[PDB]
Amino acid sequence: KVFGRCELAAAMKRHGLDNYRGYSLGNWVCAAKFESNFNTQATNRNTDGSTDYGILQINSRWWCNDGRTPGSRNLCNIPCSALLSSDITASVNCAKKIVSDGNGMNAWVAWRNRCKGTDVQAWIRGCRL
Repeated sequence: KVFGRCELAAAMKRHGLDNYRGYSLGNWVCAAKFESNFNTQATNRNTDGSTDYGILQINSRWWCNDGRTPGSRNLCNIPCSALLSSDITASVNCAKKIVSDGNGMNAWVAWRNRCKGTDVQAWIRGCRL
């Protein structure tokens, strides 16, 4: 499924994101743009087996299992694939352990480089939320 910025935004609302662990919605929406492109299908393999699924690039060495990444410890106890379907439940409910485990949204190489410290509100602007 590609979400729309605005439509993304409400979505993730809809779901507990906003504030959650004290990230702003915005944090979440620019995050999830630059990581995924609004597109929940998008998959991403790095060099160590490992791959990266869904709007919010969860990896498969710790968060979800996908049947080819051997290091795997299947910390949100969900298969990869779940990740990519055109409802965020997953992800977001998966996202929720990554973002509370220690590192915040820094655990996301992209927020950090492109969203951390910018005015992430300008994501949500124009949104009915």
